Amino acid sequence: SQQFNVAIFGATGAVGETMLEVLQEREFPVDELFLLASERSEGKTYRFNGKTVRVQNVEEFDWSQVHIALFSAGGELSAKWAPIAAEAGVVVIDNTSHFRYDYDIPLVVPEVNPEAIAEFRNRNIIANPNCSTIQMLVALKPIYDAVGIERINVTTYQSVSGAGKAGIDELAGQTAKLLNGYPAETNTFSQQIAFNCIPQIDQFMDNGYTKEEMKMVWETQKIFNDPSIMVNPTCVRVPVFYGHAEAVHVETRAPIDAEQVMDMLEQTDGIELFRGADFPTQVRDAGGKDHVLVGRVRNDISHHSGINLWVVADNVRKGAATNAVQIAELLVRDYF
Amino acid sequence: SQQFNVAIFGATGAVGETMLEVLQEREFPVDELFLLASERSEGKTYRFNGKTVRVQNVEEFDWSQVHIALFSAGGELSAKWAPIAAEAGVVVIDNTSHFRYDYDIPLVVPEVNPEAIAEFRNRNIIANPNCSTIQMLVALKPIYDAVGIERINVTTYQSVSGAGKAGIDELAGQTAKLLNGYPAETNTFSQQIAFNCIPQIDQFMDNGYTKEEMKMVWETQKIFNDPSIMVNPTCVRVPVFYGHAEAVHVETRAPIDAEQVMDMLEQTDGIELFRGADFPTQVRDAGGKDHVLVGRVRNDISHHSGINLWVVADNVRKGAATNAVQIAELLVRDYF
Repeated sequence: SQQFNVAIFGATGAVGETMLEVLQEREFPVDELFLLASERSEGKTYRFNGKTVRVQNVEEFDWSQVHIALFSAGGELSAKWAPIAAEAGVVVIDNTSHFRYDYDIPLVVPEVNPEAIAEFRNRNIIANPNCSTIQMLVALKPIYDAVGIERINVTTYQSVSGAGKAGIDELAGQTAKLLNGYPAETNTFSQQIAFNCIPQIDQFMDNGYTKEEMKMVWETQKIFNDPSIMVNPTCVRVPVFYGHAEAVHVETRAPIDAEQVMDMLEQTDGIELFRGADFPTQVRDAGGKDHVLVGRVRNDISHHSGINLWVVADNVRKGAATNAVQIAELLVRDYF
Repeated sequence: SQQFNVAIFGATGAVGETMLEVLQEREFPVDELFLLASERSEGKTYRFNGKTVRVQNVEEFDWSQVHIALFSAGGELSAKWAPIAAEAGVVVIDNTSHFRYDYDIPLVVPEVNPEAIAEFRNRNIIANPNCSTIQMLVALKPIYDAVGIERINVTTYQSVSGAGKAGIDELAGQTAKLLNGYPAETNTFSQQIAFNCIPQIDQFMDNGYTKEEMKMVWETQKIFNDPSIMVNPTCVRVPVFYGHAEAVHVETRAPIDAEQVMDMLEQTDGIELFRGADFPTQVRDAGGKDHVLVGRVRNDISHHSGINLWVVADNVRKGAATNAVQIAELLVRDYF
């Protein structure tokens, strides 16, 4: 019956809005909820547990009112405001990339490295990993534990909702213009997205990979705490609204059969396994779900010790909001 | 200036219509062109080299009128009609999967194994390979010749046109209905395709891979004439109309840098290499092209001798009709 004051910073964004919904759905022990944003968003209303909560300016907010803050207002605002909330004694769970690679801040997937949460005392900050990494690592954890992983080839099928509402509107807007004869203009993306696949998520790096691809690499090795897992991504934007899917081709360190992995995955909490000719898809199975979906599990015929799988999740939920709320749950349970 | 009589069986399908256009565009030495189909689709006319050509019933066709036949009417009709055309002295180039794995029938990519065409004399039949395989092998051939290839990881981004006009109608259909509030009806694919990705093309095999996936394995091995090249595909249907893309992660037998592979490909005819922050996509670069497009060429950071690339082509053109017309060119040049 111990209750906590909770702030959500970025309350008017898809993830901030979903964090509220997930807090409500998972019946988090909240005494008071504060909703924070910039000045323009100030005065907007949302319902939490039956009561209207008003969005207030972060500039005017007294951080001492709060035990835990869930941040999802973009990297700039997290860099600016997280140290301030943390200085005030608030534990920040940060859904941006900003603190992920900072040497002493933990990067947590609760199904994977929940021990790392203990390192919240270093800076009063816990980093929430990238959506693609979260879902891949949840699916691969059982395999990693049983037999180890030497190398991951992964290609992604990423929805436009990763580029926020500017991406969603570009998809829906381009698609209507094209269908009704009008030309489609590009702004959020460098090429047309409607009825197209763009093999670029974020800017390029010196090595040919993009930042999104480089994030799956670095965040994987940090989270598994293993600088010897090799990760080889190609990240692609696809004309899908919500959910990300991944084709994962892994090389294990010891041999294991698809039947064993399927049994493990089925027994692991947070994983829904689809067998045989059934498999999850973004539109059909992923939308609105808090867990990770897998199918197409099979032995790699090209390698002595390989496993192939197909991984799907809702990138706004498990890929962000829900992962953060799950960190919060374990934080209050074991540290408060 | 020697001219040949050419038949197209399956003249009213997208590939058969494209075969006609390609024969014209490439100025193939045709004397008479015959267009063949069923009884239902007949009396229809097409323009070819400024002449009007009438579609006739295959059942009533005298095959002795023709030197070469291009087949794209489906596997069942090829099994029926190809042996008939062959016994009459016609050389059949078959764009179906039916004959591709017959030991006595050559499976040909003219950029890759042009010498196999000689095997046409076994049964008067040459097989045209799968579209996804064609574009992959054109891209990998120069790498294969330089340093060899031990293993390929590939995942595909495959357009609905791979499923004929039924697939196109289903995509254009569902997309319209959903943007106007009506539910999606799935009549063709195993799941909704509009705004979705489906990690299944063709029937599931007992090893867990789909037939499309096994084609990429077996046809690659046959065409490179190498049972030791390991191929690991995941084939995914995407909400795109024309062109196939592939994310290709190859392991070479000797180290090679991305700078050398890029130089080779750019110097290879039939390949358009995209450097830097430029890359080909389906909608923007693939549609209407007869060649293979590649970008994102970069060293694989996860492996000592790995190269990653992005490969795109028009599946109806270089992935079908164009490849078939290129076989026919070498056939008349070197064997007639």
